[PDB]
Amino acid sequence: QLNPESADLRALAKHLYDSYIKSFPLTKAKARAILTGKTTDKSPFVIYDMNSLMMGEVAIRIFQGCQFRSVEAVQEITEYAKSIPGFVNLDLNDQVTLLKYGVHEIIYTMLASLMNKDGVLISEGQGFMTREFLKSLRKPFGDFMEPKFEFAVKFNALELDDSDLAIFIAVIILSGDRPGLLNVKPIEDIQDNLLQALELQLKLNHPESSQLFAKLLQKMTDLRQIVTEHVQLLQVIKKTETDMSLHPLLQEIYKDL
Amino acid sequence: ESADLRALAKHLYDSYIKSFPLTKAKARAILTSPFVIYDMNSLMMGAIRIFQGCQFRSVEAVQEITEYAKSIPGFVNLDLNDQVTLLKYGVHEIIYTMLASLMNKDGVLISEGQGFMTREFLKSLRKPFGDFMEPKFEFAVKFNALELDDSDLAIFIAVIILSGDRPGLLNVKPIEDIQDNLLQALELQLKLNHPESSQLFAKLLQKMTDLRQIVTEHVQLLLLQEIY
Ligand SMILES: O=C1O[C@H](c2cccc(O)c2)C(c2ccc(Br)cc2)=C1O
Ligand SMILES: O=C1O[C@H](c2cccc(O)c2)C(c2ccc(Br)cc2)=C1O
Repeated sequence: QLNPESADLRALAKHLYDSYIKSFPLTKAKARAILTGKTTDKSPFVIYDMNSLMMGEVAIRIFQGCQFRSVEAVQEITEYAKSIPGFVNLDLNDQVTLLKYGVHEIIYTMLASLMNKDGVLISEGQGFMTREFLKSLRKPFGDFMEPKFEFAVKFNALELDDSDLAIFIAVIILSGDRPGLLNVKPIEDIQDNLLQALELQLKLNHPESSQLFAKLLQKMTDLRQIVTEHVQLLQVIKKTETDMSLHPLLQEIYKDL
Repeated sequence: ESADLRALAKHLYDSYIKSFPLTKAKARAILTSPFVIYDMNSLMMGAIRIFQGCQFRSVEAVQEITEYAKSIPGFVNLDLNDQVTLLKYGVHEIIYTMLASLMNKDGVLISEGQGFMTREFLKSLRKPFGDFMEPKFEFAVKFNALELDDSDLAIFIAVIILSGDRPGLLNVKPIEDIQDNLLQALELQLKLNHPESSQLFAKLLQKMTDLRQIVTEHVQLLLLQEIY
């Protein structure tokens, strides 16, 4: 049986899972059900070429649409972060820094829930845009999404569920090694609890899965490379597409990342 | 299983001690006596000439790490191409990991610890050289705060080598199988050696994220020429 210390972690796991469900309208559970045909009511329209894209309704237009759903996810992530115990008690400046650096890493984590090896759910699951079609977009927009797919397919082999992911994206937000943090110790103390709660969660939920905890934390290096690679591509786009406007919310996040 | 994990941890420590002349235990006592380089004048008595010497020492380290890799149980039984890929893509990560052992926030040991070059001097070198080592110092500061010792680093290092995500690997299965074993051994080791540092295993794994960022940044910024 468990002790009282484990007991507080289960309650923390429960609270975070609960807030996750309340902040993200499209869970992995819903996304996998749509992707695998648990559907007849949840079947998505598939976008795989020019006419199907138009029927669902070029490269810049898709990009602008990705950006603004991405801004929407910033709001959801920020809403979730407020529910992480201790986060809103932290110094305000550090709240911003943690969101600044953590938000994209979470966006790509959750994006993975929306993907299989052949495409990505869009518009809260009503559409599905193939990976082949995204890669066919004119340079360099065709290169935007492939590294997320390569990651998603490796990350999705961990077979995490929403109860696991809830704590994992909390651990991401609460990183003490973020640049420019005023007070690192309170951040680390919260992540230590989160790391304990994730570890027990993975042992109970995936008891046959050896060292899943460690393999999940190692995926954090993938996320950083995705973000670091996406920032580079964005810098190229701005220079060659001088007439393409980026969101100031995202502007402020990339600024000196 | 725990008996196995200790055997592996001891085996790796033994090998690490054999393979690496300047251990963390030694470097730290030295850092607390070496010839100090702080000045153009002081370097003389001790920018391109310094980068090349770092290149020399790194080639030296690549050989120590190679020898150490081959003591890792199962490593030599991997596909020969996979052994080459793992070392190729892993040595940069190991070198900066172990360079942290020779670093404090003020400088880095050099030449078996015979010398000490200061962070401030290295920062003063003309572009792009002055900005080569600053991100390694930032990294070593946060890494050394974990207070790992040589018995901890020997398993951590082996973990880095057995990374199943290096590009071009042919048989990823035994690599992840071995690393899984190493990860267990590291987790147990950090619990016994640091029973008071909560979640030190997790925090150490997270440091791989900074490590790889550092290596990529260093790559971008980057008969005699044949050797290097
Ligand atoms: O491949 C895509 O990446 C976009 C994306 C990236 C990151 C997060 C997200 O929610 C969507 C995205 C997307 C999502 C919705 C809309 Br409308 C347009 C593009 C893709 O099709
Ligand atoms: O033996 C070494 O040669 C390098 C070196 C140091 C000082 C002057 C020099 O010409 C070469 C050098 C070195 C240079 C940069 C960094 Br950083 C770490 C070591 C050694 O350890």
